[PDB]
Amino acid sequence: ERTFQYQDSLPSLPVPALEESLKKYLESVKPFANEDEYKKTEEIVQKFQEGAGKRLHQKLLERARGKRNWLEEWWLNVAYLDVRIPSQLNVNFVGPCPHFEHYWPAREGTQLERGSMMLWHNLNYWQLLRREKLPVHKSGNTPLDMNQFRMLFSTCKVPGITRDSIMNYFKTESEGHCPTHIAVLCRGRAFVFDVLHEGCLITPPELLRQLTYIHKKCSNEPVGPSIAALTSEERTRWAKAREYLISLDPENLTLLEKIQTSLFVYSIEDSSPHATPEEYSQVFEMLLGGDPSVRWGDKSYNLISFANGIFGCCCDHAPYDAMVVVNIAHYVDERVLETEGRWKGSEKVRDIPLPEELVFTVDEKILNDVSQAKAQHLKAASDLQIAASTFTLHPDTFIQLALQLAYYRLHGRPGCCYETAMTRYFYHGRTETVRSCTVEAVRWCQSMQDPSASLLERQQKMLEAFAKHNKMMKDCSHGKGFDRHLLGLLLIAKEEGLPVPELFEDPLFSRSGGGGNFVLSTSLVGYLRVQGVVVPMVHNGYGFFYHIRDDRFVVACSSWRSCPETDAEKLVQMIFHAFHDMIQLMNTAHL
Repeated sequence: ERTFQYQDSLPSLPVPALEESLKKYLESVKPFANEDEYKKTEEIVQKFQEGAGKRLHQKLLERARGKRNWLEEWWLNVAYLDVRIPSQLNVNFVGPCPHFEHYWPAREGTQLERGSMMLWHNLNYWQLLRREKLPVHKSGNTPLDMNQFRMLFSTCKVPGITRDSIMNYFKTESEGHCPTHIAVLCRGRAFVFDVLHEGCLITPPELLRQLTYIHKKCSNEPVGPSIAALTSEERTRWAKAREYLISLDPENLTLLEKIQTSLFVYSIEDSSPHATPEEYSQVFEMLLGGDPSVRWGDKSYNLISFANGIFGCCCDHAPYDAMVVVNIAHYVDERVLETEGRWKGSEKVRDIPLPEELVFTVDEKILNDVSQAKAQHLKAASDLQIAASTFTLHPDTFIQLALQLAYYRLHGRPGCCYETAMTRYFYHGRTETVRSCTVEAVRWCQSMQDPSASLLERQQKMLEAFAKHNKMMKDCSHGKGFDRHLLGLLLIAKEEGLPVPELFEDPLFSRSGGGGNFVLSTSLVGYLRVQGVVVPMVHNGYGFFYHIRDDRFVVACSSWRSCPETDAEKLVQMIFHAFHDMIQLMNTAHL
C-alpha cells in the first residue's frame, strides 16, 4: 500500500442542500437575537431561498460538476493568501516538541547534540514520504485525503502585492526529483547544505558537525543582515521589500529560491524558554514571538531549536492544517523514546561539504526595512497573552461544552465559537466550521447558573447539548455543514460581478460569528501528545486549542492584552472548574 494510492478514489467535496444549510444557519443565530431580529433574519433567509440564493446555489452545483473540490482554491485565497495582515504572527500555528516530557528535559549545552538527532528523525520521515511508505490514514476502512502531507517539505509561501502564492516543490520518487537540502538560520544569517551523501542520508554525527560549524562561526560575530525578519511583515510591505531586494542583485532571487525549495528551515535561537511538563507556556510565547532574525514565516515548516535543548515548530497555515505537523512531531517523539534520545549507531563522520552561507546583497534601505520588520513583529507579539496548563461523553464535545460554560461564566454571555471540523473524507478536503454555541449549550449553561435548577435538569440539558454537538461534528466532517456552503454562494456572486446578497449584511450574520467574527477560535489538536496554538480570530476574542490523553487534558489559550475584558489565564482556570462541575454532575447524578 502506497501513501497516495487512494487519492484518485476519493469522493468529491459535496454541496449541501440549500434548504438544509439555511435552516441550520437560522438555528445558529438564535442565541444572539430577540424576537424582532430573528423575524427579520427569518424573512431575509426565506426570500434568499426563493430567489437569489436558489440561483447562486445552482451556479455552485455547476462549479462542483467540474471540480472534485469546489472550495479548495477559494478557501486558500480568501482565508489565507489574500489576507494582508502579518501572517507569521497572526496566522501561522506554533507548538512545542514534547520531548521534554521524557529524555530531553530542558538543559543548557544540549542544543547542538539534540539538534542533530531532531534533523535526523525529521529527515527519515521525509524519506518515508518520498518513498510513499507513510501509512494511508483511514476511518475504519475508508481512506482519508493525504494531500496535505505534500506540503510538509519543500513548500514555501511567496508574498504578493494583493495575493500571495504557494510554491510546492515536493515530489515523490515516482514523480521526479525533490530538493535534498535544508536551510539553517543563525544569528541573523542563513546557511544551507545537502542532507544526502553517496546516495544515503547523513547521520546524526555528520549533522552535528554542520550545526556546530554554523553555531561557533556566528557566536562570536555580529548578527547578520537578518533578511528573514522581513517574512514577518505586512504581506504587501514584504512583497515590495522582496522585489526591491531582488532588483539590487539578480542573485538575491537565487538565494530566496534556495530557502524556498529547502526540505524545511531549521532555526537556531539563543533564548531559553522555561519548559517543564508542568509549566511551559513560555515556549509558546517565544515561538510566536522570538527573534524574527532567524525565522522564515513563509515556510510551511520551520523547526525551531532553543538554547536549553528545547524544540518547537512554526508553520504557515495557508498550504495545510495542523494535523500533518502533529503527525511528524509525534513520529519524532516516538523515535526519541525508542532511542532514549540518543544516537547509538556509527560515530564515523564522512567527508561531507561544509554548510554554504547565503549572503544577500543589501543596502541602507533594505536594512531599514529589516529593522522595521523586527520592531513591528516584536511590538505586535508583545501584546499576546498565553496560558498553557494540564488538567489531571466524547472528550472533544466535553471540552467544547466546558468552554461554552466557562466563557458564559466569565463574560456573562454566550460566546460565538468556531471549532474546526476536518473534511478529509473528500478529495483535498480541509476544514468546515462547527458552531459550538448552540441553543442547547446556552440552555444548559443557564441551568448551571440557575439556583432553582435540579441536578437532573442540568444533567438532562447537558446531555441534550452533547447530542446536538456530536450530530453537528458528524454532519460537518461529512460535508453537511453550512459555513463553507454560504461562503461559496457569496463567492459565486462576487466572482460574477453580481452584488452581495442581503443575508450576509444582516447584523445577525456577523454577530453569530460569520465573516470571521468568532470570539472563541478553537480546535482539537489530536491525541498524539502534541499541542499547538494560534492567536485569537478577533481583538476581543480568544484562541483555545487542546489535545486529549487517556488520563489528562492539555490546553493552550491566547488573548490580547490590549483587550481588558479578555484574559487567557482566567479562562483556562474557568474551564478547569467547568470540567469539574460537569464530571460531578454525572457522578452526583448517578441515582
